[PDB]
Amino acid sequence: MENSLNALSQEALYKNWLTSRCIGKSTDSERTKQDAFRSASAYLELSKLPMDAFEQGEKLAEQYANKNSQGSVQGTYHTLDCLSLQNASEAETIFERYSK
Amino acid sequence: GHMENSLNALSQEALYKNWLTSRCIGKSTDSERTKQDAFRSASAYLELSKLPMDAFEQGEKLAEQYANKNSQGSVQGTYHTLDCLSLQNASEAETIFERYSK
Repeated sequence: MENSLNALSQEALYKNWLTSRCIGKSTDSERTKQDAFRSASAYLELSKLPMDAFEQGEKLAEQYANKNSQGSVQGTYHTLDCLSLQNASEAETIFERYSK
Repeated sequence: GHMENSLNALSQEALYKNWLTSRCIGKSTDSERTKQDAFRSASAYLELSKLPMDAFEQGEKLAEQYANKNSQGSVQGTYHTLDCLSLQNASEAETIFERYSK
């Protein structure tokens, strides 16, 4: 696990941290929330980014947790909102600001 | 409409990987609400995929096995969220994708 995590780029660790945080902040389930948050903590430990990437990323993760996208078909799409952080330009611009 | 407008610029591979992760989240969670959310999400990605259905029957297997991976972290508890996100960078996800695109 330590092995697979060490294979990830810094951009991937960050995106995974963002998605994980968003899942935890959106989910109804305390079980799932603490799974999501434990998972976010694992990515965070390996990041070489400074703390402000994560203070700014947390607000983005929360904004995506609350986006409440509606699709054709009634119901929540939080999983989709949270996964969109894998490829969202807002996530990439915070990452770019703090990585070089 | 706007959701698909928003997914239409995503690559076929990124659509497939998000479907995988979404299925994996749904299968691993013990909350029926999180499960239905994840499954509804998965279907949105499915809708824009041009892959044959064999890619999704093979991918479902992969997703359920990642949902049952049960990695242990340095803290006590499940890491299903991390196991499902690992499908975004898994060799297997990419090779299955390639096998059914061309």
